Amino acid sequence: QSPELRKDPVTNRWVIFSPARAKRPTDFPSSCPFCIGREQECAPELFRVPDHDPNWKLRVIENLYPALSRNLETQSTRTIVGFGFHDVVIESPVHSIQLSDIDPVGIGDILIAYKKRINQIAQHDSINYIQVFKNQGASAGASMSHSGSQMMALPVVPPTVSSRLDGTKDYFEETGKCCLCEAKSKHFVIDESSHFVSVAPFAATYPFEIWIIPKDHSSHFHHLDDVKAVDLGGLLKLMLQKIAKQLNDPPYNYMIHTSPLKVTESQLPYTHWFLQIVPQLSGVGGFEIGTGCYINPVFPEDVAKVMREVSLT
Amino acid sequence: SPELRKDPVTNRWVIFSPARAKRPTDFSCPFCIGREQECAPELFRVPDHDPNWKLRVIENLYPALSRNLETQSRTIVGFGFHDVVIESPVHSIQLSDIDPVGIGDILIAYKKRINQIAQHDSINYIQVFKNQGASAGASMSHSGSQMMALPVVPPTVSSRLDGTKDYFEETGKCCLCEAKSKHFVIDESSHFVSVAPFAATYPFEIWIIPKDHSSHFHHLDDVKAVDLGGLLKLMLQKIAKQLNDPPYNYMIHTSPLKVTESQLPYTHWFLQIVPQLSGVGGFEIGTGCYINPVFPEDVAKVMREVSL
Ligand SMILES: Nc1ncnc2c1ncn2[C@@H]1O[C@H](COP(=O)(O)OP(=O)(O)O[C@H]2O[C@H](CO)[C@@H](O)[C@H](O)[C@H]2O)[C@@H](O)[C@H]1O
Ligand SMILES: Nc1ncnc2c1ncn2[C@@H]1O[C@H](COP(=O)(O)OP(=O)(O)O[C@H]2O[C@H](CO)[C@@H](O)[C@H](O)[C@H]2O)[C@@H](O)[C@H]1O
Ligand SMILES: [Cl-]
Ligand SMILES: [Cl-]
Ligand SMILES: [Zn+2]
Ligand SMILES: [Zn+2]
Ligand SMILES: [Zn+2]
Ligand SMILES: [Zn+2]
Repeated sequence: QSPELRKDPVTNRWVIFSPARAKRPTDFPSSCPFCIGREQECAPELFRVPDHDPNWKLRVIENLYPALSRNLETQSTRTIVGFGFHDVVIESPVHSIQLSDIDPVGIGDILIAYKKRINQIAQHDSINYIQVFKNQGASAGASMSHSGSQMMALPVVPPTVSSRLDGTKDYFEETGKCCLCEAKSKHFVIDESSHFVSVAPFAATYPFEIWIIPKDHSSHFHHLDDVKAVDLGGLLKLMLQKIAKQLNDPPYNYMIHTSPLKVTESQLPYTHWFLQIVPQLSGVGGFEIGTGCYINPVFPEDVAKVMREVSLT
Repeated sequence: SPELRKDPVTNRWVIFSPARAKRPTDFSCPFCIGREQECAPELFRVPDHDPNWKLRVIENLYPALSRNLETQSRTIVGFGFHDVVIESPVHSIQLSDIDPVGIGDILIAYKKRINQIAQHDSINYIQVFKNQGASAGASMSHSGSQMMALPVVPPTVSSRLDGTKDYFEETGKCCLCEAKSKHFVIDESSHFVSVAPFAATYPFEIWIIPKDHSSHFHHLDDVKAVDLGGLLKLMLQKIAKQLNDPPYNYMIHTSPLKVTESQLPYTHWFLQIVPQLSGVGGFEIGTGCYINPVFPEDVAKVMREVSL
């Protein structure tokens, strides 16, 4: 098909769609420290679920090799000290269980644990943005094969958030509308649950990228409630299981995109959180490193069609 | 001990964190001489119209953007030029093995192609880049680089214009004119200086920066082409020795084709070299903020001491 450039407020950048790219030739542990019974081999615990239960289903712990130091906080008040929080979420007691294998309720409990930790961190005025994310598979950057995700509290609003705030503001000012409240008309619907919808994003950065989006206008992920957590957990699991089947269990990353902690009232109407899932299908080269512009070999129209047709029976 | 650093050129914070490097882990061809019929249409060669060619610039067979959608121009048509620069008649030679003169010819080719392209009002920015090695993204094992001409100025060019502008407004200075006092000098030639950038995105990243204030790469002349050739050869060879011949990417950062007069005083082209040492995860995809396990102070001391 013919190449196209697409833009979206959320990314606030163009992406190249070009399927002819896919047609080019080319010349080229049963336990771990995260496993139950081995807690003393981990950096300190923040909490577990159930609370203080020796028979835990998840734990939220400090990252033992953290990118940022929680002990540089008061100094945090072209260079700034490397203060922040880096935590790990152990999603299973069993090494061989993956996130998508967990049932909706349990996935919901992991989501509520994200929520609890965000709320702890947000008591610090030094923190401006909290990034939750998950790596599964070596080529998606994973170093622990055990099923886990991570949280990184930042003293600064990072560039995707600045970009999204600018793009979503411009769209609100031109149309009066939150672009994500209009996800069903602006993007390609795959599946829908009671409170969330998953779409293939119109101006998708990566092939088979998927966004899961609250249908209600909701600025902060941390505003998630128990009922919405189980509903999101089922939709997240479905999207992961449909990805696993259709694309032959590739590695993936997922990333919650949420509100800055100090979001202003005037930002609220066009600030709407979402969950981004990127199956790891290939790397980038010099074009992308040079420009910050990506090349996508699959149109989201085709992703949605295919992903709608996926049968998990 | 971890730290955040910013630079007007990236216009973004990067996180330096050396502890991160301690964590454990559980884990012939169609471009060769005479096979030109197996290639997309030639744009030119060097020497010009010589059957005994040294380099060729040709159309990309599987283009990201179509050179045939020009009149047609949340959506725009996928118009642009996607060109391949074949760097050798021979398959086993890699760019860094070429002599400074021959590397300069490649750099002069880039400039000639740039200037062909700048005759198109439809075009706003041209990205010259190279991939060497499968993990840096290569599909053709033959030595080659690429040119992507875009109808719009892309995110890093916008960030750079913004960040270099703010710095110029704050200081009256062009920040890359201050390279020797802002970054960590590794090597220097008659007209270029190579550095480990202060707020480098990637471990072992190196910039090659004209010492004269020069907004466009394509203003390169024959003398500077050879001078740059040798400094680029030198950095590529130092990387291969120090770092056990890793894959790499390099990227020319240059000015938009329609750069305004008032943007000139703070607009300064440079060549970025990124040895391919690590991948990203969800933090970088989520935020667009990177994590760099090696301070540029440390890269520069190591690279100064490499002997070939
Ligand atoms: N005993 C222990 N107790 C507590 N924590 C322990 C531990 N042993 C190991 N850890 C931590 O566990 C984490 C596991 O994380 P992942 O496997 O998701 O990817 P990682 O963060 O290594 O790297 C990927 O994700 C990061 C974040 O995006 C990228 O920067 C990087 O390039 C990519 O490879 C590591 O951060 C590690 O420090
Ligand atoms: N017979 C022929 N005639 C003309 N051209 C031919 C040809 N046969 C192959 N080609 C082209 O030659 C190029 C070889 O380029 P590279 O090895 O630098 O990486 P490639 O562009 O494949 O992908 C890497 O670079 C891009 C851009 O940075 C990333 O998007 C991508 O993920 C990464 O793998 C390809 O672009 C291909 O289209
Ligand atoms: Cl939140
Ligand atoms: Cl140029
Ligand atoms: Zn384990
Ligand atoms: Zn909304
Ligand atoms: Zn060859
Ligand atoms: Zn300058």
